[PDB]
Amino acid sequence: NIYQFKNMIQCTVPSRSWWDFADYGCYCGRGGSGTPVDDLDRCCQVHDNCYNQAQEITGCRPKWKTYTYECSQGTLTCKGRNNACAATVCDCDRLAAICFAGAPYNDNNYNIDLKARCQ
Ligand SMILES: [Ca+2]
Repeated sequence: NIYQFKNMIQCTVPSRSWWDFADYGCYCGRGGSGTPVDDLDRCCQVHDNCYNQAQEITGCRPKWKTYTYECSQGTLTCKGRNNACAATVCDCDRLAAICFAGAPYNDNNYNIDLKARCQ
């Protein structure tokens, strides 16, 4: 679920408030269209697409599904007790968190005008 995703981000990117990823480019947070603005935005586009795939699983709701994961000593892991839905969502989140940690963050791409620039 989103709370756990937030914690993953805190796990992998301690040097930034998670809010910094909540409104970035065309895909980071609200927004699911247009040409990705940069590498970080591409991370979010992949995450968006990943959730769309997971929602094809019967009764699978990515924003709300609680999964089993662990964040310790610099390592993010999705546990083996997850059902198909939980495993899929946990992996979408994990890969995105890892993606965020390696992508440059450009302040000029925060809170851009989605209606005008993401067509
Ligand atoms: Ca999005």
